[PDB]
Amino acid sequence: KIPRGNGPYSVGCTDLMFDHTNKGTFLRLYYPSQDNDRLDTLWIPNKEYFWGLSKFLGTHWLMGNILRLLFGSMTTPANWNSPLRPGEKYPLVVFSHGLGAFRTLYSAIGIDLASHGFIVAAVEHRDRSASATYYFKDQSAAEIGDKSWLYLRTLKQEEETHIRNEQVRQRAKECSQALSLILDIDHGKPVKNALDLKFDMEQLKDSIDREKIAVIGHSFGGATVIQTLSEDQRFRCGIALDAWMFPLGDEVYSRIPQPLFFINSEYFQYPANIIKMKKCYSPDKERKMITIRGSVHQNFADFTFATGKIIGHMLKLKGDIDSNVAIDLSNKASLAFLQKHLGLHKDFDQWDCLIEGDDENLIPGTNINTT
Ligand SMILES: Cc1ccccc1-c1cc(Nc2nc(CCCO)cs2)ccc1C
Ligand SMILES: [Cl-]
Repeated sequence: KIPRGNGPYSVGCTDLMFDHTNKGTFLRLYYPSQDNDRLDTLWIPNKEYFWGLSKFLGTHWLMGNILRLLFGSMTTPANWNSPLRPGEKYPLVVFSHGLGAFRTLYSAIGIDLASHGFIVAAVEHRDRSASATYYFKDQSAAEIGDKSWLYLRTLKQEEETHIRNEQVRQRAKECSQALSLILDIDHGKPVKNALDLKFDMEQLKDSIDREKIAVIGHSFGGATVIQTLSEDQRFRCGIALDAWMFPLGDEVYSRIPQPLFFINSEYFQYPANIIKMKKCYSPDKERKMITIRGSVHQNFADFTFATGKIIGHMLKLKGDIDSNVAIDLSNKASLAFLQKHLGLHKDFDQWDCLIEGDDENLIPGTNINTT
């Protein structure tokens, strides 16, 4: 089980694709919902995601079919296509997934944010960093639902620097484009979803607190946080969850005016990576860093909830820390940081001490020694 959110709001979920092409926006939306009696949301909704995941794990695409047999009916606790909870403007989070991931794999995070009164737009990237993604070749294809699938690209060592950077720059553009789509839907623009889903986008009219915008992301998505902030001042702060800093160009480091929070795992980080995070620091800028004790890179994504403790530890899906314990720390510290830098009038300042790494299961800053 992926945990239910800790906040007071029921959670709805839907998907949005606009336009239908490979240059359009594809996102999974988590939102405060009016109703709580809908079907739960299918976690990995298409066989081709399992094929993609199998390719990313270095197994045969038929191991994909075994993963599909085991996980293909798994849900996540969000009311599928539930009506939006009316009568309130909600702050917006744009969320960026890691390498080998896709839009649906960070629901523990998206559901928790939505339960505290956020709308969350978890983008699916078309940069070939997703395990799989899909789109439609043209209008005819979209209509009949003839999907074109795009699978993860494996790089030669010589391609690494250049292609990771083209990818992080495409990802930032995709974050900005997803922001503009939501803001236009808030500002009442008719949008025909390329997906035929029983969720009317007209509900999102006048629903966004249009200045309370953040960008959050894990791993490759954590670098996407930083690139997005440097290029799009509409994002007011960012939270990088175990950021993988390698994709970033030398230029970006001095170019991030917004508050930025690094939440790291204990076991993923390494000097080269930490050195890059410290390059984002400047005396005029707001920066925070915490490390979750006993945690691994996978503690921020949903696979940490998908198996039991023994298999979980073996597959490096789980750390020494309890997965619910770890995500609560990262989600609660994130809420307090967002309240502070978005100027929210909620009770998220009850977790201010977590921003400073003041908890038995937090390390202030980093455990990693650099020079
Ligand atoms: C547990 C599970 C359920 C359904 C499909 C696959 C798995 C699985 C997943 C991993 N790990 C992965 N990590 C990523 C990147 C995430 C973002 O960093 C993609 S697959 C390892 C082993 C298994 C069986
Ligand atoms: Cl790790």
